[PDB]
Amino acid sequence: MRNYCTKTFGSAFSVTVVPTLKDNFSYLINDHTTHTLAAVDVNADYKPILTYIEEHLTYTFSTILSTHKHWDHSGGNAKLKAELEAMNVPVVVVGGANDSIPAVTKPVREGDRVQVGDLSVEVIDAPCHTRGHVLYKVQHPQHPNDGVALFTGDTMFIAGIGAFFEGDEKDMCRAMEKVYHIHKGNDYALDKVTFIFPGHEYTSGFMTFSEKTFPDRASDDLAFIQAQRAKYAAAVKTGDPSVPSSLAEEKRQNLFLRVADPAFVAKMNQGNAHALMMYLYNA
Ligand SMILES: [Zn+2]
Ligand SMILES: [Zn+2]
Repeated sequence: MRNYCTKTFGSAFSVTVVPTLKDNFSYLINDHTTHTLAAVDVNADYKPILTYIEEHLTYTFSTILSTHKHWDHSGGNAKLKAELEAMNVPVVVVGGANDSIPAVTKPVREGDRVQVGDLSVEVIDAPCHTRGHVLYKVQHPQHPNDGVALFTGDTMFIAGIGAFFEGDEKDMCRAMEKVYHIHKGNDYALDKVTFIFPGHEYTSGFMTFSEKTFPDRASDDLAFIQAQRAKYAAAVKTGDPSVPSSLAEEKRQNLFLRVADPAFVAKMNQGNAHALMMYLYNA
């Protein structure tokens, strides 16, 4: 009952949301300018990626990117790569250097970039959920205003964050600060065209959390959270993914991300940012 959907960035590229396993998302990046394809977070249930390519889409399927080592995000790397070299390739497997990701051929660290066709894929270190978790920031260098796809794995969900399996609240605060300030260089102009593609369909539960926990009942952010919650629920009701949200939206509806805003930390009145993250996590 879970549907695909496609978010498109101008004429430059698109990202297809591919529901996999029970509540996972894998993604297919498609560079329109070179017809180059890349897959993100390929697990044991990878055939739906292939099914999508052979209904909807000569193309070059060059890259697999894994946000983190967990099997529901890396368990299809070796198998899809094999497929893939047999039908074409050279297939590059990108993963965080410190996560020892299955089948990785391009270990990456903060600031690294890899190309997918003409698209740039910039790497952000976000250790917490796993010690080597990364985020992938994807855009077209020649079409920067067409927007950005941000693959956040299990670090950040819509209105949520991942469990701290291999780290702590300080790690998560640091990750939220990195995400919050991605576009500081352009005075956050690109926030509204930066789209968040996370690891799982956990939106419902987190949006209920945001609605209950938002501290300021006089703000229209509450009305916004309520409207967004209903919108995501309706999507999920028809089988549509709740994802993506924009970074502009997350800055309103995601209380964990808002820990990166000193004014919000003050408003919550639960101590400093670390204390606040702990409160929200616990909570
Ligand atoms: Zn995980
Ligand atoms: Zn996961």
